[PDB]
Amino acid sequence: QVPDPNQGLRAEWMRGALGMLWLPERTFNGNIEGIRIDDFLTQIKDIRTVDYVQLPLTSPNIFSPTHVAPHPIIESLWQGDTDANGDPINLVAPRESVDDPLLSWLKALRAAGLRTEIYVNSYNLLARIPEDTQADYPDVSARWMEWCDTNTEAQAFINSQTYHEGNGRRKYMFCYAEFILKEYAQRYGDLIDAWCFDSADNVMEDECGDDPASEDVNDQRIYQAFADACHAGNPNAAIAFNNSVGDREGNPFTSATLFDDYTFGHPFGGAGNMVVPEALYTYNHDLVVFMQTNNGYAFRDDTRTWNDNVVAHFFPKQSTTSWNAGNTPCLTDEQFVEWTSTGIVNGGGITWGTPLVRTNLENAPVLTLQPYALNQFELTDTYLKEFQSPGKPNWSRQYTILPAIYPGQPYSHNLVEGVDFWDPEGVGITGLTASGTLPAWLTISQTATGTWTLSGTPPVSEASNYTFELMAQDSDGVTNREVKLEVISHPAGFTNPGDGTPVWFSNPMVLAKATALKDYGSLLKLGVDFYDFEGDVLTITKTSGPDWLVLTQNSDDTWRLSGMPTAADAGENSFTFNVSDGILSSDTEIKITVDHVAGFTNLGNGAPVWSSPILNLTDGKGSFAYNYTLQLGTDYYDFEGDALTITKTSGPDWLTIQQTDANSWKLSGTPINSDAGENSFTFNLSDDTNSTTAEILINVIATI
Ligand SMILES: [Ca+2]
Ligand SMILES: [Ca+2]
Ligand SMILES: [Ca+2]
Ligand SMILES: [Ca+2]
Ligand SMILES: [Ca+2]
Ligand code: NA
Repeated sequence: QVPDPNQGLRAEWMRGALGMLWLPERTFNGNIEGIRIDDFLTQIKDIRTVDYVQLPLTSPNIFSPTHVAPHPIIESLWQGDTDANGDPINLVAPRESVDDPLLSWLKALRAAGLRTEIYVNSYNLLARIPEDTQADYPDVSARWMEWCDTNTEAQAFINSQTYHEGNGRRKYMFCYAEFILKEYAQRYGDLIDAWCFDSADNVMEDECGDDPASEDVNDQRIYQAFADACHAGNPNAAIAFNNSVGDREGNPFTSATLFDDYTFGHPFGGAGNMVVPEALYTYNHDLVVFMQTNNGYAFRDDTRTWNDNVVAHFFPKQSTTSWNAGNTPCLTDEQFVEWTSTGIVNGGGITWGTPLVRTNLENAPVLTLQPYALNQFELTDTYLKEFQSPGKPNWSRQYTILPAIYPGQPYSHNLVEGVDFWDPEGVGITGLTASGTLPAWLTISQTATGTWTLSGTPPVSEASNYTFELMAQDSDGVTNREVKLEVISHPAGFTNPGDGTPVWFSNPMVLAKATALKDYGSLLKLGVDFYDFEGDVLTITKTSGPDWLVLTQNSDDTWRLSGMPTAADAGENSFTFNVSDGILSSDTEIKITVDHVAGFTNLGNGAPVWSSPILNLTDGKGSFAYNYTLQLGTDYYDFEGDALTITKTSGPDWLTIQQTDANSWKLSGTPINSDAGENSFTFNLSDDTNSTTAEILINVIATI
C-alpha cells in the first residue's frame, strides 16, 4: 500500500529521543555466544532520560556477513569447517543450539525501560570487496550465493517476481530480505522499534539499480523488500536507509525514499573526527540546528506531501575516532549538552555513537562506556531532566516495567523518585496514585520518603493480565504512564517441587567435550539449565571437581564455564554445581569429557612424543637474530601432563634453548653466513623418567 500512510508517523516517539550505541566487534566463529549487555545497563542506571540503544544485527563494512543472532540458513553455510586450532571458521552467526545474544540484549533493554534500534549493513552476506578474502569466513559469501541459485523455495522466490532480477547481485539482495531479514523481524516482534540500514546507496543504488531519489515504487524495490520484511514482524518498526549525507547548502539529510520513517542522518566528513577539520563542526552543528528549526521533521521543505511525517534523526560520533569506541571526546562537555539539547528538545532524535572501552571480543572486551562518555551523558541527563518537559512530572526513559504476576506469591515493586519519575523543577513528587482497572489485591503505599510500593498477594486462581495508568503528581499537576502486569509463564522441561527450591534441568548433565590446552566454552542459562518457580534471583556455585573448570556470571540469567584443561585432565571429568535462591538450593552433577590434543601419537608408556621426528623450522638469515618458540600442544605433548624439560644434545653452537614459561621454550641465537644451509640439531624431552629426542632442522640463508 505505497505510498504508506503510516510512514514517519510510526517514528513519532523518535522526536525528542536520545539514543546510545552498543557494538561489540569480531563477532564471528562463536565469539558472540554468551555476550551480554547487562554490565552496560548497570553502568547507565543513573541515566533516566535516555530512550533507546542501537544494537548490531550485522557488523559494518567487510564484517557485514557476521550476524549476532542465530539463523538456520546462515548456520548451514558453516558446514562445520575448523581452524588449525579446532576453532570454528566460516561461522557468521551464533550456533542456534548455544545462544541467541540479540534476544538477550533485546529483553534486557525492554526490562530496563528502553526501546531498540537495529543496525544492518545493506551488503549483508555479500562481499563488499569481492577481490578480497576474509580469513575468518573465507567463503561464506560464495556459499550464500551458492545457496541462492539452488533451493526449492529460493528460486520459486527469485522467479516469483519480474523485478527481482537486474544489475549486479540484485537477486541475492532480495534473497536476504525474504529468507534472512524477514525471519528475524518475525521472531523478535515489537522487541525491535527501529532498523537502520547502512551502505544502502552503495549496494541498492550504485550496484543493483534502484533510484532512492525517485518517488516511483518501481525504482525502489529493494528498499521495499527490506522495509516490508521488517514490517512483517513489527508494523510499527521505523526504517532508515543510509543514502549518504545531504547538503551543507540545504537539507542536511538525503531525501526520504518511500520506505524511510526517519533519516539515517550520517554526519558530514569521512572517517575520524566529525568536527575536525573545523568546517565539519559548522556542517554538523548546522545539521542539529536544522532539526531544531524544523521541529524534528526532516522534509517539510519540498514539494512532496507523502514524506511530511519523516522524523529528523542524527547519527553522530561521541569520540574523535569511531562510532562505537574511542579514547577521546570530540566535543567538550558543554558542547555535548548543547548539541544534544539543540537537536532533540522539541526537535528530532539522536543516536549517539557512544564509545565502549574495548570492543574487540578476541582481545579481553570491556563492553561498558569510556568514563568520559558516561560523564557527558550524565551531564546531559541532568539538563534534560530539568529542561526537556518542565512543570508536570516526567517518567523515566520509554517504559515502566513491572515484575510478573506469580499466582499465590507475594508481589512487591518499588517506584523511586529521581529514578522512575521526578519533578523537573525539583520541588518534589507530592503523590503517586492510579486510575483504571487494577488487581483488587494490589495496594499502592508510600514506604519511605520518595519511594512508592506496589504490593499484595495474587490468589492462586489469578490468571488475568492488567493495563492501567500510574499518575505522578507535583505542585504543577499530574503525568500518566501506562503500566502492564502479566501472569508468569514457566518454561517446559521443569517440574515445580512446590516448596520454592530452585532446580536443575537434569542430573547428571553432560556438556560438550573439552580439549586439553584449549579454552573451554559452555553456558548455563535460566530457563534452560536451571530455573526457579518464584522467579527468585539465583546464584550458581561449583562445589566440587577438578580445578581447571572456571565459573563466572555473565548476567542474572547467564553463567559461563571456561578454563583450560591439561593432558592430565583427559577422560571423564565430574563436578558438583549448586543453584540457590538464598533460602533453598539443589545440586547436580556436571560431566565434561576432556580429549587429548590431536596430531600426536601416544606411545603408551608415559613418554612425551614430539609432533614429528623432524621439526622443520623457519629459515634463518645470516647476521640476523633468530627466534622461534616451541609450544606445548603444538610441537610436543605429554599424555600425563607432566612438567617437561628440553635439553640440547647436539648441533651447531649458535642456537640454544631456554624455557620462556610453563608451556613454551624459545630457540634463539644469531647465525652468520658460515652457517649457510641446513643446520641439524637434536633436543631431548624428558619429563621425570621417560625421554624422547627429536631433530630440529633450520635452513640458514646467507645475506648476499
Ligand atoms: Ca527521553
Ligand atoms: Ca514534504
Ligand atoms: Ca514542576
Ligand atoms: Ca524459590
Ligand atoms: Ca610422562
Ligand atoms: Na538456547
